[PDB]
Amino acid sequence: SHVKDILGLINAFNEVKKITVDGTTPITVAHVAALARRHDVKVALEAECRARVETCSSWVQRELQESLIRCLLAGVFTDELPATATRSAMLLRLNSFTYGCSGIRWEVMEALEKLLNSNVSPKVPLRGSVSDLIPLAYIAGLLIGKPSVIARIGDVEVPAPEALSRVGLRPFKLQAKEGLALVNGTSFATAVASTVMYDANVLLLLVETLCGMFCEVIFGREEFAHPLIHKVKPHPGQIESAELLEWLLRSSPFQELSREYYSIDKLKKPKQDRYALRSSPQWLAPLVQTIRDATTTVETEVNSANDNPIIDHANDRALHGANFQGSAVGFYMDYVRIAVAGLGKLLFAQFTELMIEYYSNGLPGNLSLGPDLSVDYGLKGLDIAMAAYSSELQYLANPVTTHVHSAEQHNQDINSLALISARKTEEALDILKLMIASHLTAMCQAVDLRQLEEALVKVVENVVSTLADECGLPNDTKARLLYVAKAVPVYTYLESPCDPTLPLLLGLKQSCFDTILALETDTLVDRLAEFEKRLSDRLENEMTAVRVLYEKKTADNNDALVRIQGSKFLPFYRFVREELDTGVMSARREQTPQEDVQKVFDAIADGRITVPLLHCLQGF
Amino acid sequence: SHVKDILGLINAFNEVKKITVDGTTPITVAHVAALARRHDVKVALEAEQCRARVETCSSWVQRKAEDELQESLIRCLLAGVFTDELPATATRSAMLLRLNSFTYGCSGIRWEVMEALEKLLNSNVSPKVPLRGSVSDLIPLAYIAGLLIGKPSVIARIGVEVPAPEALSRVGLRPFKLQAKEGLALVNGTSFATAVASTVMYDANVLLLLVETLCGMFCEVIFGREEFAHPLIHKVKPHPGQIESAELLEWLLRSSPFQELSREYYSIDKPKQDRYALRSSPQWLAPLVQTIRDATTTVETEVNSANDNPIIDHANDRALHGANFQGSAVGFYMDYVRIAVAGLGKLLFAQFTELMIEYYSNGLPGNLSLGPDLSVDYGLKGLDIAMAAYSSELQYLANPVTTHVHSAEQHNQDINSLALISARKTEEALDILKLMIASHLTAMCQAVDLRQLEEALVKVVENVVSTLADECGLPNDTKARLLYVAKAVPVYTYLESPCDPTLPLLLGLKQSCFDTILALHETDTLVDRLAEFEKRLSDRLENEMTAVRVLYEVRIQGSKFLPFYRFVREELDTGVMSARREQTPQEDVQKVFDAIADGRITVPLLHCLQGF
Amino acid sequence: SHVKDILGLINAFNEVKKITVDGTTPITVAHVAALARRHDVKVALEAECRARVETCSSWVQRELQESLIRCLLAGVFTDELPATATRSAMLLRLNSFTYGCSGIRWEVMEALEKLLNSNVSPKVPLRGSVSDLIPLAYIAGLLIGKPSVIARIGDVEVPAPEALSRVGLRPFKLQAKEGLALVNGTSFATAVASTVMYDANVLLLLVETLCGMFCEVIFGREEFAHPLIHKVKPHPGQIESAELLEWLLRSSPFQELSREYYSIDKLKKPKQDRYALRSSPQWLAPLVQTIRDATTTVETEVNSANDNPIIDHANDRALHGANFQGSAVGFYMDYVRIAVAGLGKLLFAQFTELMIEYYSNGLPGNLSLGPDLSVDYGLKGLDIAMAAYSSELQYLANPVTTHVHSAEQHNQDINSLALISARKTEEALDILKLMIASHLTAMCQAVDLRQLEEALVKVVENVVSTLADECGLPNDTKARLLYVAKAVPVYTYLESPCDPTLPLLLGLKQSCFDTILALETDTLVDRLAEFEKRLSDRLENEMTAVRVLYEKKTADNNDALVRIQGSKFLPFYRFVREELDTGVMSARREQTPQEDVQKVFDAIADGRITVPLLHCLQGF
Repeated sequence: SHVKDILGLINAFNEVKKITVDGTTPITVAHVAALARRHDVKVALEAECRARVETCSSWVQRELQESLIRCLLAGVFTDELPATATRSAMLLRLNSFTYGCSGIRWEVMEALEKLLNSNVSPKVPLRGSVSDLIPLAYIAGLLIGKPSVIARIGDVEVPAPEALSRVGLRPFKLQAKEGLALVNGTSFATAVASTVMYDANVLLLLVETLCGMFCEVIFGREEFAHPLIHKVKPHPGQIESAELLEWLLRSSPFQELSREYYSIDKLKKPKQDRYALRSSPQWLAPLVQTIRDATTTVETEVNSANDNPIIDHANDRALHGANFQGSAVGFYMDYVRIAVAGLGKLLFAQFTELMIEYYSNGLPGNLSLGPDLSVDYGLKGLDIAMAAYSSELQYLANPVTTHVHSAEQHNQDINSLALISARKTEEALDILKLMIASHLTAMCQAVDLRQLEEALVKVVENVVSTLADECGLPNDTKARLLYVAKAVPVYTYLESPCDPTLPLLLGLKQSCFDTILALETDTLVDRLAEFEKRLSDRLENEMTAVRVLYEKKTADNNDALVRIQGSKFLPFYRFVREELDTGVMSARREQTPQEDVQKVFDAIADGRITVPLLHCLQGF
Repeated sequence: SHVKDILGLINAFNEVKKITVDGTTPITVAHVAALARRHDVKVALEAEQCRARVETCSSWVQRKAEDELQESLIRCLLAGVFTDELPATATRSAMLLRLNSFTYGCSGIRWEVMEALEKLLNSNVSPKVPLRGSVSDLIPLAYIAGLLIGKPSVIARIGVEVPAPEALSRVGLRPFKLQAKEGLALVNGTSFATAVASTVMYDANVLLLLVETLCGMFCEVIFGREEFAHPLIHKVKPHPGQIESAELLEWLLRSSPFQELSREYYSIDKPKQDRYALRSSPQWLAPLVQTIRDATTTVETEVNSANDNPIIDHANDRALHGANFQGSAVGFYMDYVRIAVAGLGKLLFAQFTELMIEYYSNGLPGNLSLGPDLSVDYGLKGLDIAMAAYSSELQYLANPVTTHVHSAEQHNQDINSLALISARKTEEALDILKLMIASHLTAMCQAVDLRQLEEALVKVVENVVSTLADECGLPNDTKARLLYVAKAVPVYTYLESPCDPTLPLLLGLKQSCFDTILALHETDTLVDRLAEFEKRLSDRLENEMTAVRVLYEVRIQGSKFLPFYRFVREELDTGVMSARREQTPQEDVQKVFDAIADGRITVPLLHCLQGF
Repeated sequence: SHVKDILGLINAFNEVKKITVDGTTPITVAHVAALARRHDVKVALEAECRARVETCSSWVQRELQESLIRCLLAGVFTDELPATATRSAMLLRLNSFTYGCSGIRWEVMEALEKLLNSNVSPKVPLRGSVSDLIPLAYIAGLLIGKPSVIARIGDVEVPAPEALSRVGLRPFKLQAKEGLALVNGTSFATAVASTVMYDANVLLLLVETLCGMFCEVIFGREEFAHPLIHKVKPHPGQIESAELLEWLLRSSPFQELSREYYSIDKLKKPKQDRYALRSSPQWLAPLVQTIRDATTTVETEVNSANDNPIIDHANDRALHGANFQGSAVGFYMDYVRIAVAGLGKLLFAQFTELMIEYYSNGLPGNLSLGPDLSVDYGLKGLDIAMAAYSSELQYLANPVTTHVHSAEQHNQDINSLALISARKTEEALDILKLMIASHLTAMCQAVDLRQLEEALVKVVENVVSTLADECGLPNDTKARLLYVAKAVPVYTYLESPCDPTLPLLLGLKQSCFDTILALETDTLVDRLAEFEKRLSDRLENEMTAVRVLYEKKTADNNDALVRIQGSKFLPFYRFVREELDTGVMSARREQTPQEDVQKVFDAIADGRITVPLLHCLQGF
């Protein structure tokens, strides 16, 4: 299962300490992401590929180089490629050299290892590559000590020769082929593509998992994930996503509550869920497969000699080809961007269902707690932003590779545009992170609303029950009124529970007429009138008390039951509420939606979200 | 190799007689394309393997029913408009795919309805279906359902067009009275998106292989360097599509007589490396090969699925509510294939462009114009213009459809695949790709003729120069100089007027005549003999060049691309394009296009690839 | 003419000191751009519209507000809308209020004037608007003193209530409608659209003008701009662009040189220019019209009551409509982005012709000076970047408005996405600036190469002429050899002028054989052999001397003629060479292409480019 593969990626990202660069051991996208984001991760170039590097180097030894670099130092600082992308590119260039096909000196390779481990990188302009001569020229420029090339060292910026000075290096004098060997690669496109693919895997898994949380809060039917449905339409991504969702929803206490819900007023409630949940495995299927396949493609590029000419020293020839052509990466970046847009549309559709009372099976509009809805518009602002996020995301998913210009005196009459496409896919993922942050925040709001819903219904039942006993109502009467208290969605009358025009009192009045018809008439009416009168003394205060207690909440014996404790999604709710310090959104909570969603976004952006994710998936 | 897989696909398309429909034997895109396109291919629905579960399922549904609704669903969905139609090929494919879905025994449909679909398929009866209305395929599948229930508004083709109940009469059927779940089962599938996607994928595989193969023919005519396909280059950047396309190209170009001429060309006096359109072809092809092969597996998975809802698990006495009608696997992969097809078109455009430009074609004339009189021969300029038009529309088509999901059907379908719309656009892209391939192949046959004429003409110039050098009593020094010029100067740069003193032959000869004067410095008689040489050259040279060209109007005989050249020239009855060939470019390219469209191109393709 | 209108925009941008905000005087995109970019520009709210504001305010006076703001403070800091865009939005919101339709208090309007003039603005998240509730909530948040809202003051960041403190204001307590009045506008989309349109006008005019410079350096035929061609196909933008180009090219000394060029070897040279020049007015036509029309549309929005409800106090009603809908701006932002892409394609095509010897009519490949081309690849890096720039630009020009989602509980089932589209058009313009910077830099390189070309041909002629006299060659002989010296493109043999295999000696040898044939034979040959021998003693040194002098260059009597001094494009060449301190690019010039293009880019980005532009167009 891809779920296991992604879990393995997250684990490698967390666990790696040294990246072995040796011409045989594959570098994965997790390794690339770790080097870029975790500064304690070091490069280990192993001399035991030095033999093949030096043979190729020697073979080639059998002004022109600096002129190539000068020509290519032609970008403009408008914006730059981040240091994370630049260090990634440095790693990938070094790796390309390990296969003994480039002819660069071992000493240059050692210098790259040193600069990487000392956190030295050139500042590189964002644009200029059709895929990565111009950006790679800035790395070549640092190595040869060009004064115009500025280098960061940690977070301190100096001219290139001073940067080499601080790590005990002196400017290289380039030998035959070395200039070309340094600039003639796919390092930048593939670097950005590597962290893109790492993020795509993590966020894909997060979205899949959160489909389960959506099911729990929306009162879905977990049947959509039944293995027979998917065995019979066996797209690998469809079988695997459904398999995860089936396990996530097995023995869920929210699914038990969902079953109870649909047994009440069965005829009046939807027989199937809407597509955003029911069709999630079918939808996820291509998206899973695209992201997994693109991960294999990008990693093949990471672990390639992307250079020209290719030296076959064993057979005494230089081979003229085009391993500098970033097309594998570029086409796959276009596909993944379309898949990310598809994940965004899934999230948007789910979020939309959640905000609308007609589609949320009992939840309040905008997930507004109220009770006073005139001064609580709940998550409306987040709902508007989700439309803005999806709209821009769908726009971004148009292809880049369809815009190939005939370039460089018509020499490059096909060119990959891989870096440009990878940059766009990264931008799409930024928006997907925003959409996931909002979706999870809304679902935690929904958890609270469902838990509160149950406690409020219990209060109404207790009030109806005890008042019926007090007023001396018949069994037939008590049975009917308690059914109304159980069946009427509490959020439809929470604003003013005793309002005779709102659904609770409307339901009670229907049942009161029905009990009169079914059955001392004059005394019955008097007792029903006293029931109604006492209901408006007691009910609202008791509903208020239970809600205030919930809002003000370590649980004790007075606190409302919290079904979340029995749910596999506990790690997510607890992470967002306890660890990030948030609470039910309402007019009484000072913090803005920005403040709450910002905390969730930050945790997704910096990888802290993987902790609750890994907790949730334990035992799968 | 994917190469062997595609060859397997072509062979299946050609050789299949009966499509077995049995619930276990996979139906491939070649099978779907063969049913659609070849009318001798019949459906064989096999009771022995699947009727038993079909029957148990439909009985289960009846049991639950016992413990007009269907017609009203069909009526509501007869909601298309004839503006344009889904073609009979797509509709018959849809009927096959719906029938196949039913074999898994999850649908609750009666076996007798399945027999009717087999009967209609084998008698060439299909409803007329509006093009548009599906978000993926209720509306278009309703027309199949409307035929089966004899809706008079549904028009049916037979082979002749009549209303549905009359169409049923002619195959000995009566209108069905739908049982519980049958109305839904008939309309609740991915059959039309997947049908169009199936022929799309068959065509994509064939056209991919054709493009890869023609990259080798391009190398031969453009004077490329075949080392770009060396296995070590691709071993060290091991994308499977890159390794496999290069493997084919190395084999195609090994022992090429054109590559021999190429090597000789770069030995006199010129680019050190080929431009990208050839040198970078394996790298370019890599993701395109991989996208088309992967999308073929996805489409075939859909063909062989129970795309329906609810899914009946009769064995455990329950109906499962899901969304197997969602065509997202197909829709997304149609978006990717369209981008890959645009990538194929861009490769062809780049190659064709190089071929038309004298600066980039290594000796060929601009527009591949034979002339000699270029003022009345613009050669293939019209085709060159069209290729830009083709690529431009193609790049536009490759924008995604799946990014345009609306919240549909009372917001119930808040995600939908749009797979049929996407398949239709990929089909349109492939139409354009066929046009581009036909033009490219036509141009390369022209280029073969021009290369073979070139070799013969250079020999005539050498023969003329040599013999006149003897006749005029020129020194050996002089003779060797003049002969080097006759070999070095690209003949197409002076063919228009060989003795024009401002064109490159005489310019080179005049240079050499001065060098010979300096080197040998009886001077007056030497000058007299050089003047007489120039005089006799303008009496004789053009005449003998004309004679050899008129005779023309060996090298390809040793090329792996012989089958293609012979197909286009001999079998399709064409010739080198010129002012003396009455047939328009349209007439020649139409023949090539027609052979691509109807699959006749696969014969020289398979010949070419024999023993690979 | 649109040329006059754009000149008027640039002049207003430069000249404005106070922006009158009074409900009658139009605010133009130049005023909006000036406020944003020039801090000495102040807002002047005139009390003599205060009467209508207060009447509307009073009419409305006949908790709910802060709850709206709280709900909308829902963006995430991922990136932000720049202070320039935020201050622009503040101006546009203030302007909307002046029409007396909003019901906001005059005091709130005074507060906005004060914050603008004191350089106070909230930090605003980039995304969230479908067009501008969420971003406008940050301005509303500053005004009401929300602690979570951070404000910049100059370049110093503090919480909102402290920001109000420093400008002598206290948090507002919002009255009826004021919350909605503040957030219910198109201010952000229209702000970004205003500076987009200002830049689009300036850069359009710059591109049109530079088509004339391209003609001069490429040896074009100015006939393409003849007024009859355009009178007969009378698209307004076509007539007006051709009219500019005709005037720019009238009495040009480069066009005189071009005429001489095509009189030599007439038969062998193209009879017409390629489309990048010849078709420029036809191409520019729609682009001109789109940018001008979109300027009118955006300015109408700037000068509108974009708010709801609209108060008709005169007739005692509040009118319910949708003036908050940014569709006019959004659709036009899509069109302008397509037009900007079209300008980019024009530049790319021109740049491509310039770099290729087969298309540049005598100029060297990559505009490489050499003479040693093995170590001078000239502008190749810039040529590659231009392909990268165009490719991304064409991708950006896909539409945003085609991605309308049904938003906000399906209430906003159509929405403009105007801010998103405007942001994309701004990004497209960033790339257009990069492409213009490169194009102008290449054309200055080309100016130098043409001036040098003329001086080198003069040297060859002088050497041939005097050596012919020295060696005692016949008139027939001297006449022929001087024709060769005049006709052979010097850049085809500059690498090694006496190389017998290169075009100069090839031409001389052809003519020597021709003179022998046309005409003491043995003495003639001896003199021709001595000519050739002396040519290889003298020629290269004299060509070198003239070139070195040019490179090392206030002109004196030894210096080569500089035709640029007589050209209307002098202001551009002089700006780039003298004012920005650059020179002919070559292996002997230390500065990288980055360094040279960076200077030009900076001048375009900050508006300094308008000075040479206005000089060039003086008298049109």
